[PDB]
Amino acid sequence: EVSRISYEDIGGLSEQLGKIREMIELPLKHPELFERLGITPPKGVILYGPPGTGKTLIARAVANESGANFLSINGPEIMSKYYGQSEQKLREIFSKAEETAPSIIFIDEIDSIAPKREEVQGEVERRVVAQLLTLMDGMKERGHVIVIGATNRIDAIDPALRRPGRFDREIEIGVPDRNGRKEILMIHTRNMPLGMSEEEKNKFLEEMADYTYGFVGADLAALVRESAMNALRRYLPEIDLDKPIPTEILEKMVVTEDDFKNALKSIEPSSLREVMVEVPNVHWDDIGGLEDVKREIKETVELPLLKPDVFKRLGIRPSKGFLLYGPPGVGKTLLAKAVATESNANFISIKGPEVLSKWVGESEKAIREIFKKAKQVAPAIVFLDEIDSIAPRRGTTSDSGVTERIVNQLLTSLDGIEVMNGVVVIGATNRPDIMDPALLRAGRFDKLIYIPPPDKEARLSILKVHTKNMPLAPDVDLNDIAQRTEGYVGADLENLCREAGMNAYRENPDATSVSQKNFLDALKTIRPSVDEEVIKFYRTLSET
Amino acid sequence: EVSRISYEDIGGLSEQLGKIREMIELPLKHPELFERLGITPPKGVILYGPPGTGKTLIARAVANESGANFLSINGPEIMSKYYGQSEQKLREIFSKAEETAPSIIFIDEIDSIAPKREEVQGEVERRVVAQLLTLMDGMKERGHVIVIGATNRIDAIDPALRRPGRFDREIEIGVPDRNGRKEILMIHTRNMPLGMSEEEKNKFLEEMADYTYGFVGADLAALVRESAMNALRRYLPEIDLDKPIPTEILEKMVVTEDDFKNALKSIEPSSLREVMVEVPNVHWDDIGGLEDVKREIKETVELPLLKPDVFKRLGIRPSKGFLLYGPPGVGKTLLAKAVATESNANFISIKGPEVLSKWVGESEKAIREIFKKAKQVAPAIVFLDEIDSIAPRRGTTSDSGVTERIVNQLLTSLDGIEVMNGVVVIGATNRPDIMDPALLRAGRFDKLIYIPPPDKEARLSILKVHTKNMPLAPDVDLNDIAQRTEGYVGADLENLCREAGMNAYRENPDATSVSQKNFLDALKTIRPSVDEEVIKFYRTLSET
Ligand SMILES: Nc1ncnc2c1ncn2[C@@H]1O[C@H](COP(=O)(O)OP(=O)(O)OP(=O)(O)O)[C@@H](O)[C@H]1O
Ligand SMILES: Nc1ncnc2c1ncn2[C@@H]1O[C@H](COP(=O)(O)OP(=O)(O)OP(=O)(O)O)[C@@H](O)[C@H]1O
Ligand SMILES: Nc1ncnc2c1ncn2[C@@H]1O[C@H](COP(=O)(O)OP(=O)(O)OP(=O)(O)O)[C@@H](O)[C@H]1O
Ligand SMILES: Nc1ncnc2c1ncn2[C@@H]1O[C@H](COP(=O)(O)OP(=O)(O)OP(=O)(O)O)[C@@H](O)[C@H]1O
Repeated sequence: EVSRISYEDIGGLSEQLGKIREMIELPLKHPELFERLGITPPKGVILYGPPGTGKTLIARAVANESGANFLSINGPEIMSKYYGQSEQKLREIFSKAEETAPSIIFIDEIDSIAPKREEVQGEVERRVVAQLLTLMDGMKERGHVIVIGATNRIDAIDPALRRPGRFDREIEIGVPDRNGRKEILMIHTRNMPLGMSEEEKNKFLEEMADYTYGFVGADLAALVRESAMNALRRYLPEIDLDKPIPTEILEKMVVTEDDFKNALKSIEPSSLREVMVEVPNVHWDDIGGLEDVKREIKETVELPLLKPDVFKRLGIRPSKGFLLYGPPGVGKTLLAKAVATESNANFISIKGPEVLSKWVGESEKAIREIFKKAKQVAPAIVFLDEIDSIAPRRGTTSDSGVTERIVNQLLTSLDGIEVMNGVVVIGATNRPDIMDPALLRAGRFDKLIYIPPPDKEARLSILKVHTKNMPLAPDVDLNDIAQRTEGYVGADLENLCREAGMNAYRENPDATSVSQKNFLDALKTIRPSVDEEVIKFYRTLSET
Repeated sequence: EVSRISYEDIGGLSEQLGKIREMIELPLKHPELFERLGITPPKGVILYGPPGTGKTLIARAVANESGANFLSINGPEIMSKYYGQSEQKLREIFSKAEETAPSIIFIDEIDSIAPKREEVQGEVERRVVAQLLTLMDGMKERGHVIVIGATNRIDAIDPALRRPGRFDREIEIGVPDRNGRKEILMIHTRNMPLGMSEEEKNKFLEEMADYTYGFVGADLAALVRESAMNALRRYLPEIDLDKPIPTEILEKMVVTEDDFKNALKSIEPSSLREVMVEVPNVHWDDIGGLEDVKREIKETVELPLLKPDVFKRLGIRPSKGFLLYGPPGVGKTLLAKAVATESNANFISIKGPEVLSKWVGESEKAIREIFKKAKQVAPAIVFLDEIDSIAPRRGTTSDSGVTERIVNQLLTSLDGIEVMNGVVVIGATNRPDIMDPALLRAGRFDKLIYIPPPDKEARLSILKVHTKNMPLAPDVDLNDIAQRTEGYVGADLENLCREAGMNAYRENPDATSVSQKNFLDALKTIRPSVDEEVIKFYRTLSET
């Protein structure tokens, strides 16, 4: 096969891939670079990534990069052969490296040499562990030998291998970026046939990933397979005549971009349970009213990250974040995404149901992992929704998960975040009081920004922005409903415009421009979720 | 390699290193010192330290210290070789020592000979255990043989090895001191090239560690590696032309001190979860008002530790400590650090969220470990913040962690501390009543010092101290806001001066001197967190 694993295969790993390649090649082409400054390159390296992220693929490309002799050793077969000859085999590879040195010691998907740090007492497991530690020991500075590895679990590997002088440098490659997803799906398109250069399809492939925040590379490379198999069904019967494929019609059946759109289903993506990063596309234009908060909230979040220097000339402490509180449906979930979306900085999404929900929850650490993933990805703004559920007051809930896993965990995490650090915490919840008052302590959350319900005058703006996609009638006027009622939120009016469609649809089977009457009947169909009684609740709850 | 492991490599271990060296060398150069007085030096010794603290390194230096024949035996490879030949190998080393005696029996990172005290029943594990106990047994008084070892877990080693006559003396080296951190980072600078003697950089290196309380030595030695790798990236492309390094530009690329500042990130320090020691730099000048409390609190803490003798001439019992209670934001967290910071005595920091939070919390022992780390490090003052969370009243919380791990544990710990002992307990919490009244029993906490909210007259001082770093306007006067409102704490005014910057920034894009109006608009932006209603709460809560 003239075509072999090369860089162009990998995609979206450019920063990580670049660093790994640089370490190997700079050390590999010649030691003189590291030989002169700093220690020789660390022999062992661990590539920690979610499964099916391409780690296995990375090593081959690395091997082709400097031309060093390729070797690949796998945990599944490391101990494959019968016990007592396993150890001999492990030693043999190390012996093998010097002959072709400079060479690359290559093994992947290794849970076998270190099945568990302290849990497994098996001798076959133990013997290999020992030899490995020693081979690491048997490795010498002169040798152009590089050791590599990947694993599903970061800490699943032995802790001891962690001390430096063995596995000193580790780089973990995560899910590919939205633009990175294209590279993966783009390359496989080469074999994939579309009939034309189809830069639009390329642009189509661009959006193909955008249909979801992202997935694992492996599954993505499998997604393209779905289209082939699936799309092949339509043209498959015509060939049932005989076994040999007719040359009359040969490769004139091409997978249509719609095939993928039909292929995305049934492929059961989202095999990754790891913390994810997502950037929403919402824009302030989608935000009606609230000119004051947006203008101030923006300068609050944007200033520290975008203009840190000008913020230091004053000297006041930078903000660790702020919390949002108001009537349900004021758009908290929508606002945060806006500021986060507007800012280039990476975004992170946290859900109160999901935090208990996302993992076993036996350990609420996921949250402690959030900042770690957030800190590394900084500058970024972390978002926590329904922080109350996540951090209910301590007395109310008799559970380990509520207090032990998170509320206690939460105070510690906030201190860790730093102003220089590009991390920022934006909370939103229905009832501020429900959450532990401990979070309102000075320095944990600087200010509490209340979101007032949409004003009738603001209603005039809130309505157009949402119905812009909706076809409207020439006679129907939006401001009418605004002047009618002062009690409706944005969330209720959300469904309000929603129900209007049903009303307009109910009269006429085929869709037509909505009518003012279509709002009135629906206007009384859903009453305001916010009365003058609750407004006082927050007005008083604004102090605590 | 002419350069080999020597004392100068180690740093910050001077007391511990000195003691170990003395034990080996005094015994090693000649027995006559110990031979005449006291028993011969204990053959076995265990060096207990957090991982990556340099323990491994210590043995080599010790070996070079008296010139005794070096031998190093490691747990990873102790049992490395196939079972049934492992035991023979262990015996062989002991046999080996006499030939070159005086010699040093040297093995490190040993969990293998004693994988677990009672948990592991493996024969290979057991056989070695037995031989080890016996070799300890086979060791004889005449022999100039010294046995050493390190482990992550102190009690992880077998309990039996603990009885004297085997492993009698143990010294554990912890995290290096702030000044000690310099030694580590300083020595590696030798290979590290800066272009000049750069005593400033040395002073720069001085502060390099001060950016954080501290870390593990190993990681620190790795930190310098980050700069090399990271800093090498800027000058790395220019060499892409060919593999051989051009002699035209040779070592004219030097790591800049800013590189480290850029290197500190991404290095994921703080791999140590052990109890830590930190000394804050706060000074009373940073403390506005409260002339009475500081003057009295100082004489309360300082007197016993600094002037114990003059305190004994009276004869009254010394103080085990005292508790602080007052409105949130009165500066409790700030005051304690001040007195602790002012005093040379080492400081310890305890957080209520963190204590549940810091470890699994299944065992609240960490706290019992606190004093142990505190007692050994005395004279020092232990600090517990939000003692309520840590020690809520027993009836309110239905949890094992709250009562079993700590409140019950707490009473026992206090008795252990002694007046001669330089340990002192300074508590602070929002609500004294919330904590178990059991802590107010006589002798546990002598007095309860209430911190009154900042007085308007004191406000005049509180404001300047905080804004000293802030550029101010010639017309703007500080006392104005003081005479306006009697209800603001220090913590709220904290943000108050904070929000002022935003106000001043909001008008003018580039930062300029603040204006009186900038305070007024913000003055009403945040109302006092303490009204005349809460003051009565503490006024009455002052009795219990
Ligand atoms: N960024 C990427 N670039 C190219 N291929 C990728 C990428 N990520 C995943 N893959 C795909 O993964 C498949 C090979 O298996 P994979 O890469 O999953 O092994 P690995 O990720 O190294 O180890 P594991 O399979 O255990 O995760 C290839 O078909 C390859 O196209
Ligand atoms: N300023 C606004 N501009 C446009 N739409 C808004 C605005 N505020 C709220 N909405 C509407 O509210 C709907 C959902 O908001 P949501 O209820 O998620 O906010 P929230 O109630 O603060 O968050 P949560 O529901 O998680 O408590 C959106 O569909 C949006 O149309
Ligand atoms: N105080 C110190 N002085 C000099 N080097 C140190 C110190 N603390 C840690 N190190 C570094 O540790 C590295 C060697 O490994 P290390 O010292 O961590 O082994 P160990 O601490 O004896 O055992 P473990 O690695 O299991 O903790 C060396 O690069 C050394 O510079
Ligand atoms: N005497 C003082 N001088 C200067 N600043 C003070 C003083 N008292 C309080 N402060 C201000 O209070 C802020 C934080 O104090 P903090 O709220 O931590 O004290 P506390 O409320 O007693 O402790 P905790 O918040 O843990 O209950 C500091 O930034 C400081 O500026």
